[PDB]
Amino acid sequence: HMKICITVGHSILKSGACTSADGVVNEYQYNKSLAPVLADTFRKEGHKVDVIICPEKQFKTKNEEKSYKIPRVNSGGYDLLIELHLNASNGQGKGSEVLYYSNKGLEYATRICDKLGTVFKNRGAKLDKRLYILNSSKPTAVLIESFFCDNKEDYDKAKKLGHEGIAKLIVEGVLNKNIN
Ligand SMILES: [Zn+2]
Repeated sequence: HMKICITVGHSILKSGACTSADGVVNEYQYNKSLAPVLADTFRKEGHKVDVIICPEKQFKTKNEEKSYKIPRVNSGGYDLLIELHLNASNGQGKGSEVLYYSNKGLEYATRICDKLGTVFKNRGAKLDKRLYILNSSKPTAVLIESFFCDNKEDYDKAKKLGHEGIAKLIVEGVLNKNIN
């Protein structure tokens, strides 16, 4: 029914430096693992999905993440873009949060937040027009901050749910239905 693009946030630079947040779990690595599970969960409901992950040990700087992602996002004729992130603060911040650009994006964001909110703290959908992944993407886009990578309790919940458990909540939210 929908053609969906899933980008994984951040990358591993040529230096070996990872550009993501890092805490009790590495953000990039977690989302590299989640992305294909999320895609398959969408696919089970009949949607088509492309997963976009930056090449590893190719980029000189983080600036190449935009240059890599944007043309591919914009050449695929997608109905929806989702970029997967994990949040971070000082260890005390926790919960789920979805960033959006438009009123259409807000609809998706709120439902995703409510679904994740069944397990994590619902921090709410938040408008951010400054992010390139949102302001330079043709399709409606949302940036999902599923939980905090520097909060033990959040990550313990995630490992309890599993990738499939997190995926199901995101998919139910985006699709506005119950999968069970
Ligand atoms: Zn991130």
